[PDB]
Amino acid sequence: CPLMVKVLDAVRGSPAINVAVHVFRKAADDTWEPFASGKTSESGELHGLTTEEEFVEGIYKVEIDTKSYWKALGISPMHEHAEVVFTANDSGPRRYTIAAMLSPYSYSTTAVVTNP
Amino acid sequence: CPLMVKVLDAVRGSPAINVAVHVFRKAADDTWEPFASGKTSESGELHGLTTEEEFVEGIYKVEIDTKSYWKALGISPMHEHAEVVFTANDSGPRRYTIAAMLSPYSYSTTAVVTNP
Amino acid sequence: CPLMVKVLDAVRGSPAINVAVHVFRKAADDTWEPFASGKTSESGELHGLTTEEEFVEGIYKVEIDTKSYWKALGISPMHEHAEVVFTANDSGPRRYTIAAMLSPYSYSTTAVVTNP
Amino acid sequence: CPLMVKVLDAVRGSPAINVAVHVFRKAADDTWEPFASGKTSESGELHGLTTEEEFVEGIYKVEIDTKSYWKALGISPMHEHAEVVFTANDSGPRRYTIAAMLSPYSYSTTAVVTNP
Ligand SMILES: [Cl-]
Ligand SMILES: [Cl-]
Ligand SMILES: [Cl-]
Repeated sequence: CPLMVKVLDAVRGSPAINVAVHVFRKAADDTWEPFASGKTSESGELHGLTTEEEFVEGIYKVEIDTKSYWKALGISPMHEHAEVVFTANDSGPRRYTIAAMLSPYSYSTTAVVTNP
Repeated sequence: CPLMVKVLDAVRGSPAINVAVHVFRKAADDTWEPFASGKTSESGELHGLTTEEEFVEGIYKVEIDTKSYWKALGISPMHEHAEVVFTANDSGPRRYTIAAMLSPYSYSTTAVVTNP
Repeated sequence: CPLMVKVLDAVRGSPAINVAVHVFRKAADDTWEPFASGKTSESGELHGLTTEEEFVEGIYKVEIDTKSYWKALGISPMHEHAEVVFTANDSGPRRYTIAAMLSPYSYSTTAVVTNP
Repeated sequence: CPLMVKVLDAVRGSPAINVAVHVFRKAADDTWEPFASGKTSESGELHGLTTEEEFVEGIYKVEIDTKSYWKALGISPMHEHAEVVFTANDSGPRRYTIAAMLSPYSYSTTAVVTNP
């Protein structure tokens, strides 16, 4: 798992389950290329997005569909989505966890990078 | 003053000074239209971005150039920027403050909406 | 004004209004001695806790009664309070702003330190 | 485990390793009873603090010795230690992860609470 995304709900104190996540990589021409996507599990985790070979140095974007999440819980949110854009592997290979904590008016995101 | 941005550096314990901020509004196009921009002052605040007459209902994106801020201090941060996408004024006009807290591997962004 | 506290509610996108804040200073017997207290205003801000004369070097604790706040809004909170413990004035007098972002299962507290 | 603590470093974007963590439970004589302690692992995680049988309803404090952690990394921090205080098991038994992200001037803490 070179790349893992974790999503948490700060209103209920729970993993955010069945949240849609899209990942893109910036391509040579400044456009965003589709790279991976999925839905978070019961633990709020999305694994199996990429291989060590496919996950090269670059700029990556993680788009989180927060609005559908809230609406499915009966909340009409102010935040439309979250977009986290980061540089990877520029110092050589690392495992990355992109975590996001959601509220209807806020998010926080953290990156944890560890060396294999 | 309908839109303000306030930015704090949580690792150095200081306002984040001279940080570039861009604001976009979603067009019927579905395209992000440039709307306003400026730099944070010595207190980490950016006022005067827009006027009541220009800040109509819609979907807005605030992008804070955190990468340039950290690089100017010598630091290679994780993220290219901090951002928030929100719906504005859709139940009458409000004052919006976007509050951002920054570290090199994490950020939070919060929309604070008042009357007053 | 050497110590200020600013409190934001990240779930409702509002200042946290009428929240009790208590400040302690560690005494020479390692007990937390009561030092100052107040309630946040309509803007989420608490000014006037202490004077330059009374705010000497030491270790201080700021405790924000987040439990009573969430309870008043009909929200079950996790924490009894949000807190920061910091060393103050240990190399010259500074102005300290404690910035707290709140949600029912998450908080952040940041010491913002600035000069004369 | 009914209780896990995870500690992260926001400056380095890494788990915070060999961080001292003490857990207390508020007693009837409203003193803090020592309850458990340990040091975070290489993943920043501290497991095995308690058992289901011992982890009764109550008010708990998680104290994190952030000062010694920063000092070992050659930083003399303004933040002295974190004290995360919460009610546990008051809606019946749950599993708790208390996560904290550290800077020399700030911290952010989240609780994830799940029902097994
Ligand atoms: Cl981002
Ligand atoms: Cl904060
Ligand atoms: Cl606490």
